[PDB]
Amino acid sequence: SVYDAAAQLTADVKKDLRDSWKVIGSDKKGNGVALFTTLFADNQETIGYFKRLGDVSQGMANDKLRGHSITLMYALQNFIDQLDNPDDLVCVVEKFAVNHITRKISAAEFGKINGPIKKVLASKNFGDKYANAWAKLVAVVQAAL
Amino acid sequence: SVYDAAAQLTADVKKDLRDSWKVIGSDKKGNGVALFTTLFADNQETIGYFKRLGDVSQGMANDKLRGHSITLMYALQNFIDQLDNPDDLVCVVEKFAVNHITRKISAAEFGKINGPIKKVLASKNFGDKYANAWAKLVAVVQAAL
Ligand code: HEM
Ligand code: HEM
Repeated sequence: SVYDAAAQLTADVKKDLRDSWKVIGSDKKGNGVALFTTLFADNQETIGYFKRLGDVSQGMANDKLRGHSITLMYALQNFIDQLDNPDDLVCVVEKFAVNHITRKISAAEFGKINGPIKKVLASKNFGDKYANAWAKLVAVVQAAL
Repeated sequence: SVYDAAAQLTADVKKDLRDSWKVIGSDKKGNGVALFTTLFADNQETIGYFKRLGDVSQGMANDKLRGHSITLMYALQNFIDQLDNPDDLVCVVEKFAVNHITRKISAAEFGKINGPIKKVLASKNFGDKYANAWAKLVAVVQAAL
């Protein structure tokens, strides 16, 4: 359950999420676009869900892709800001899941974002410890799908 | 059309938006719920779009309503952060409009949020000067609906 998954966010996991977000969230446009372009590069099968975005290979030059990428980063900002209160984190995650459930995005499908997150983290000198912390946060969302 | 509306965001307007957001955005849960519940209080008919939230009369205690209210504030955070780059502001506004267009929310309907914003600003001692600046930001979104 989402309530059980949220309880897995221990003290050090929360701390590692904040420390890495301080850097990653500093450039939402740049890191947001890097995150999603990596998703399409490593998992081309997911491109089908983004027909509305057009030619995603254009990257930053694609206004729709840039708009989506910047916006995605504010969902992550929301999650990080709610780490202090489990009740608020859960209600924001459930709210976030609504549209993804309607698009038939499964937990397994959503989990494909872990790879891209690990790579972006590594590009900023944040290793496995941080990738694992982020996988824990992603797992809270997966529990809601 | 959206670019034209964005042109109304003059230097002075952006300054008032940033200055008032420094306060309003410091308590996203509190002010987001105040904003949302005021919308329902002044325009009861808007509740028709929120059947999924359940018993909205519960206010803050309603987890779904609270989740939506907090999340709403990050869309505004996004807009405020993109004020200095029209190209980015426009793409984030158009991205934001997609789901609202699908919900058949007209520009006129969306404009009903102006009253609630004026009241929330006033509760923090921000006068008409600030309410007018916010109405101009809302107008950018209206141009995309
Ligand atoms: C860290 C992970 C992710 C975050 C933070 C995220 C965030 C968002 C946000 C904020 C929106 C806009 C609001 C909405 O329409 O729900 C959105 C839209 C969307 N997301 Fe997610 N998402 C993530 C991963 C994914 C994945 C892995 C898929 C599918 C494989 C997915 C598919 C979609 C689609 C198709 C849209 C609509 C795009 C459009 O037409 O503009 N998302 N997502
Ligand atoms: C400045 C004001 C507003 C902001 C910043 C805002 C923001 C948001 C955000 C970020 C979402 C989640 C993503 C999505 O599904 O699109 C959302 C959902 C929604 N918004 Fe807007 N919105 C605003 C005003 C309105 C108004 C005036 C209406 C209708 C009278 C409206 C109706 C909806 C509905 C029905 C949902 C889905 C709620 C749910 O089932 O969870 N929004 N809005």
